[PDB]
Amino acid sequence: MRYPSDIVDQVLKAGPDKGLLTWEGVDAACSHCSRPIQNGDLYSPSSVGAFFSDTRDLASTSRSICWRCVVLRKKPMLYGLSAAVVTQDGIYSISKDVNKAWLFTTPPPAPFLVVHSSSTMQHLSWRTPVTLDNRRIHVRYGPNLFIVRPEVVRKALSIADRVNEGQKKWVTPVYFDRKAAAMGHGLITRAGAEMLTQEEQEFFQSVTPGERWALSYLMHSKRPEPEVGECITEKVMTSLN
RNA sequence: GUGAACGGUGGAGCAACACCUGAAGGAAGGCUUGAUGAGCGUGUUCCCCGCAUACGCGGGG
Ligand SMILES: [Zn+2]
Repeated sequence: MRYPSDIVDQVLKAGPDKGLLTWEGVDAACSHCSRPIQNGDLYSPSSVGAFFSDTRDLASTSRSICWRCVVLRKKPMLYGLSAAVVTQDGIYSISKDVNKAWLFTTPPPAPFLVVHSSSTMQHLSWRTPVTLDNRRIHVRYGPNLFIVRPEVVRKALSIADRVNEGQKKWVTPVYFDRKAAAMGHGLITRAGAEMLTQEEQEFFQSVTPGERWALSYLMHSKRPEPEVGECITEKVMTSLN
């Protein structure tokens, strides 16, 4: 519940691969997940391929992967956590917009860990911190480390439901990009320029990029009700074995 | 040791093909280069204006 690699044996039960070396000597942190490798725990020397391009998100330059993050670099872990929230009892999916509606509005009370892929297969699990508090959520989205406050998401959603109550067409006040890629991601629309007051506009610039990315999955004409995502920890474990 | 440090928006692509500014329409009706200025009458002291300042000068008809 402290390091992102803890879910290897806390969220989902797993063990070392038994071809891993035993650490002898002084303390050194794992290159992935920033977990200190003590004396006696199993570790692997660093054998990343040339296709690994996340050297900028490595926690340390010790060139040693802890066994939990050896499990975390496995391909079934890589496509199993392409969109997943890992609570203290299981791994659930956030692929649907109703699942992100559940995650960023009334979050689960566990100290979870949120990963989401901005591409096909990405190293997501180890390079994000564990969110200890529901109010402050660390979301990994591709090369982006995002922080989402569900209270600010609730305030923006209440603002949007106020300015779009009674109207026939649900027009968004501020445009949000799902990929977080367009220039106008966070830019105020003309309808939102005419239908929001000044302090609401400064609020919509003042939100964090993670809240913008979350609102991108929950600001559209059909509004997703918070529905808990389907539990996928059985699918990941079966794939892992 | 600025959640830092590192990171090319890139490569290629014909605005081009054909198209009559053209048809019709009177610069005319009337008007002396001919004159005009070229030569033809008065016969002796009479008014008025200035410079002067009256010794005289210029001058109107
Ligand atoms: Zn690790």
